[PDB]
Amino acid sequence: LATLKVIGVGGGGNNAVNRMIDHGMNNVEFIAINTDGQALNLSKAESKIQIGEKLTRGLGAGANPEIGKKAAEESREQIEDAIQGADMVFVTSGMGGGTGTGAAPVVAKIAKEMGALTVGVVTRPFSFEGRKRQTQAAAGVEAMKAAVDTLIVIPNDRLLDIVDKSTPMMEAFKEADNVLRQGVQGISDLIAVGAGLDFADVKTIMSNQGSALMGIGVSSGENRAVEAAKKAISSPLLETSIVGAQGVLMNITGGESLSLFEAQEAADIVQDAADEDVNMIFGTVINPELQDEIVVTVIATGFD
Ligand SMILES: Nc1nc2c(ncn2[C@@H]2O[C@H](COP(=O)(O)OP(=O)(O)O)[C@@H](O)[C@H]2O)c(=O)[nH]1
Repeated sequence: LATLKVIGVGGGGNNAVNRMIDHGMNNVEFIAINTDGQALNLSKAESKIQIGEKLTRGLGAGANPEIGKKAAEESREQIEDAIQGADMVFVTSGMGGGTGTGAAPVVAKIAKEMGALTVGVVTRPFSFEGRKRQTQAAAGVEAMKAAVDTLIVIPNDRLLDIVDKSTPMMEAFKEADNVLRQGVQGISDLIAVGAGLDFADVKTIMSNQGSALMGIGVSSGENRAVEAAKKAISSPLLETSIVGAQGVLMNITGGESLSLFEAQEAADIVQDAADEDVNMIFGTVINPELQDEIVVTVIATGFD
């Protein structure tokens, strides 16, 4: 086994967790974290932790990371016992808020302290949200880098091209929750069901690496594997030059038709796009609910 815990920190972070529940992830345990008592109620997670009750009285962090920072420090023990037993902890949050920007780095440090492989999956706010949010988020990012083994950062502006253009600003973060689900699912599924690798290989590629890029490719057809890999390494989601990688993790999820030769033909594509001296590790995830559709996920770490 491997105990995989996903911890949502903040408003958007918890919205992502709900989205993961409704999507039907099962290899993972979900924790909700917020200084907002009301929004925490709306968490579909099995475990909810109110933080900083004596400091904020359950009313939200008012968009100041500093408040979120001590709120988590004040409730360290409750965080500590939630993270308990986890071989690996995902911290997912939106950067630029209060509870998220401030507390998530704390949640990450505690988890990494306890000896869990700690991966952060976060977003940069939209550009239109303003300079304050931007700066607050940049500080939020950097804080996380020092608190996690591996940080995945997804700018919301990079999703703006795949937003409908017929979308209210209320629904504007439904693509962020989606990618956050994919970010977590792509890795977690590799550990649980994946063949061809195992948890110890993932710890090697991911411990103390720093920033990581993620790319996803979906395809079906005669040479579906190659096309799916080709989409993943040319995905919009990353600043494209994965070539800087000193580590690559690959998830090829498919149906029962998915063969080894197909996997390899897709693994070769990714390897040719990265440094020749890259430590590549990849695995096969079987989802029988798929017939011909294949999903390739690459996480490039170790840079730089
Ligand atoms: N994934 C996701 N991100 C969000 C959502 N709402 C807001 N965000 C992003 O997260 C940032 C604010 O985080 P939020 O959770 O709302 O604030 P906090 O609870 O005080 O930490 C904003 O700048 C948004 O870019 C959401 O529902 N889902």
